[PDB]
Amino acid sequence: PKDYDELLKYYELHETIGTGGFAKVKLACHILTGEMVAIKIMDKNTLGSDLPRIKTEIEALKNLRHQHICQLYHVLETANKIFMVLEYCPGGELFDYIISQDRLSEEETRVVFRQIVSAVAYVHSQGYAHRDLKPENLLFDEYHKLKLIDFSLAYAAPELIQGKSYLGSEADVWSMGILLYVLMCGFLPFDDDNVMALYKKIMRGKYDVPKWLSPSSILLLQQMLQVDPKKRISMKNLLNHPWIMQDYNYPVEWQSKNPHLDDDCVTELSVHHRNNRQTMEDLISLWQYDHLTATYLLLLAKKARGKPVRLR
Ligand SMILES: CCNC(=O)C#Cc1ccc2c(c1)NC(=O)/C2=C(\Nc1ccc(CN(C)C)cc1)c1ccccc1
Repeated sequence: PKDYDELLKYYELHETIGTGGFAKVKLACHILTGEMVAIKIMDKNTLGSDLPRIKTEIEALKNLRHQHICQLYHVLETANKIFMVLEYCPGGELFDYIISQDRLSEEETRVVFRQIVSAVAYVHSQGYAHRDLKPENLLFDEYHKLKLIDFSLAYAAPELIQGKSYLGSEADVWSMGILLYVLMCGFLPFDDDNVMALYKKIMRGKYDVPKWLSPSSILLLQQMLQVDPKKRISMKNLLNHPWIMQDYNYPVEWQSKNPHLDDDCVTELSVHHRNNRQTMEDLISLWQYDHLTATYLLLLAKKARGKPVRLR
């Protein structure tokens, strides 16, 4: 209805995949590269008074450039809509994975968990928090690598639950502790059939420790699942934790391996736009999160996954 016209120059829309909170999520294809993307759609009239909060939050997400975070490619604002185009993760949720395998071994949990820690550390290093860590918000890519999305009650920290002020970073550590327990046990540490009983169990902080957990596992859970947020392990101490280090002998590399422009991607854009190299480089370097940014980031992802850097 005219809000979709600009978008439909660049993307072919596939199926809705998520009628989430404030935003519809559609699957789509970027025409020029033929790459699948996820498109978050919001209506500006129903955001109303929140429209500035969101526009500002969108600017924070532009800086989230990290191998274990789903990347933002394109922001398009029309008269009535905001469209956000995001990195597609075909592998589905970690939630699905844990159900299929029942529970992960300590060794496999460790591989999974270092990736989460990696991304969460990066987020906190930029002065942000995720605030909603759970297996539904962690996706696998085609190489079985984890990507964080969506910047529930079972994973929420005691202070958050009481409606007190809370530090995002501290709440993220509690939530990762619940994630850790779920990965290794195959079930929640705190569960109940009504909200009040659940809230109470979370506040009391007592949970069962299954007899298959290693002493090292038990200890790391005890450092993360501390009802008093002050008593919780710091990010610093988590990246170099003994359990984290087991079978690896180096700490979690959390800093972004993502950049300087990639010469193959620039070449292919210069060819397509019939430009000099230096002209394309200047234009890409504006980083407007327009169609050019989108195409560039999608070629950079074809490269990163070994594919050829080509436009149609
Ligand atoms: C900038 C920081 N990042 C963000 O804020 C973000 C994000 C975000 C959110 C969601 C997705 C994403 C990125 N990429 C994706 O591929 C997403 C979805 N993929 C997805 C859906 C269905 C199947 C199942 N198929 C078989 C239909 C697979 C895959 C997805 C959509 C809705 C719910 C769960 C996942």
